[PDB]
Amino acid sequence: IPVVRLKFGEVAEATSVVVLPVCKAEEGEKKILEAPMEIIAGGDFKVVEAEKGWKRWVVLPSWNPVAAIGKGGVAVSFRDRKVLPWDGKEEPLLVVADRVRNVVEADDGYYLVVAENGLKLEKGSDLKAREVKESLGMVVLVVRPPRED
Amino acid sequence: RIPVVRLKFGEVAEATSVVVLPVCKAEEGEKKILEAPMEIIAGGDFKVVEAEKGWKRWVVLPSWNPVAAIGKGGVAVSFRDDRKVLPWDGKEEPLLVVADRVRNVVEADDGYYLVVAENGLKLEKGSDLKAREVKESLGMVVLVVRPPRED
Repeated sequence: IPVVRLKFGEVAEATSVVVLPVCKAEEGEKKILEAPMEIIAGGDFKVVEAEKGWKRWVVLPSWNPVAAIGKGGVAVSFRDRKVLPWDGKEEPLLVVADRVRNVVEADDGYYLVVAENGLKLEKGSDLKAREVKESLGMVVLVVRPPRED
Repeated sequence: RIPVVRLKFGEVAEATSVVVLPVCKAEEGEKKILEAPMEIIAGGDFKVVEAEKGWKRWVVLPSWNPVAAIGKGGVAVSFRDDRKVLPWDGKEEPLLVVADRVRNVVEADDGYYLVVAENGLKLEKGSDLKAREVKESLGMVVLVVRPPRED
């Protein structure tokens, strides 16, 4: 379950890049259910065509787990909420999920579900004990902000 | 003056910086171009595009100088392949024209601009548009993208 840093052009096995619709985690499950499901690149310039309009979009490198999704991919934004105001703030995060694989099946796996306010990730095994069989989608990759020195 | 670039196969996957633009098919006329989102500047740590109205058709280009410079108002307009008179010479290439909708007011004499055509849309020269007293256009042409060929 890869936690990678945003850098472009260094997945030297990739011919393309990947375009995803984005949701705010704070905005809840409706938006995630509504984001376009099919994003189809075609033509000489790989013009991408969703089947439905959407306002938020993101480009990511064709990382192995990102490119495997195809149908149902979405990117979800998480922001931070520290007790001590002088503590180093935890980086914002971009969680890539697979809505087609919404079915809880891997005990190791991690799934996106509704939180008291917003969304949260939860381990497969924890969801089974909680009697949940349907999540909003399998977490396939996490993106941390670009970094250097 | 106007940069005309050929995209190489694999060039956007090899780029270290990238821009997303909303696409309009030229044949679909000006209603579509006016509808395209304007606020397409990529923000946050992840360069998430957060537009003002939803849009289904997008394209990723390497962040070339003139494309990055546009900011708000950028759009890429597809022109499909026209049939040549002699069919065995193949189709004439598809084309992406990248326009600056913020700079629609006709100002450059050697600049080029997107105006309404009978068949869809045309590029017209700034000097020419000034002579006909056309003050506004659909957008200043900033860049032309030729598709990747074999040879």
